[PDB]
Amino acid sequence: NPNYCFAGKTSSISDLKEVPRKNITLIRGLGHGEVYEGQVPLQVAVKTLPEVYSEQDELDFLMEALIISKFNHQNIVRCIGVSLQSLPRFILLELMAGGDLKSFLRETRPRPSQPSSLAMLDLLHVARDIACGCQYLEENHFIHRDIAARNCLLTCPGPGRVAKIGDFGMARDIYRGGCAMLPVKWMPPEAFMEGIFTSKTDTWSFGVLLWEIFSLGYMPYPSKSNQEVLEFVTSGGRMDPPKNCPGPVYRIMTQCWQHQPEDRPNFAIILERIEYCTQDPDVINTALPIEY
Ligand SMILES: C[C@@H](Oc1cc(-c2cnn(C3CCNCC3)c2)cnc1N)c1c(Cl)ccc(F)c1Cl
Repeated sequence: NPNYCFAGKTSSISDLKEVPRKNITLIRGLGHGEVYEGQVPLQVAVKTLPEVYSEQDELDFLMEALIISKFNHQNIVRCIGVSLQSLPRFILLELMAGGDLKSFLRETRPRPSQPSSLAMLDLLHVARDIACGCQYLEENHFIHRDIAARNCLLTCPGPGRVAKIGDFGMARDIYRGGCAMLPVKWMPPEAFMEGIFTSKTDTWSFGVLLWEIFSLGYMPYPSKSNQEVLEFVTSGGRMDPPKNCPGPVYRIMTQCWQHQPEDRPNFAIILERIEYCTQDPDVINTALPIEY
């Protein structure tokens, strides 16, 4: 079985915690590979590998398990273990009842009925949570390559929610796809032009995630296609502030999108700037838009 290296240690599939299949019960689908709520009782999310998939898909599936299993940080989803000795293969993950961040933002947008569903501080806390996860990845020399709202999860819907990075499929592929599937709208110029990835790649992507968060779940670069975005960004074009976005928050975005990677902040600096935003009453007392 293939090996994987993280921090100072090397690992293989034999190192994955095998959970006996008989101890695992599926409860319900969680919007689908497919994903289920399961019990081991320990409440888990079950990621399945379709049996009709290929040997390569098999290897990618296991590699993702290895990757997540080796992280240890509060803002990265935990891997409970795996069930690889029976078909279909399972990966067992921390159950994140709040679901993915993009869906959460879109479904929890403040309304005339629920105008106080979300406030600016909630959004800043989500941003801080994911930045803390990104800082951990940066300091351990791991490049995610696809930081985006769709790949972040929430522990729960309500106020105590914690956001975590949940999906590592892109980093898995590169570790061992088509052009139209590349997340170009989250990528800096040196990434989509030269295939160069560094931690400053993730900084750029985080800026786009910030826009996703403060837009309350809009697709980046409204009305633009991938190729149009490629030309737009290469020429110096950047997104406008989301509706009602505080200047200090938009400033973090535009720093994340500096053309030269050396001019973009690392995640320690991003975290400091997010923290300052949470301290500023003029920022956190800003009302979010209410869609009618
Ligand atoms: C693989 C899958 O895992 C989970 C999905 C979910 C999930 C998705 N949707 N929901 C809904 C369940 C019903 N209540 C609203 C959320 C829960 C929770 N925890 C997980 N570990 C997943 C998905 Cl489906 C999407 C993005 C991710 F980053 C990840 Cl890691």
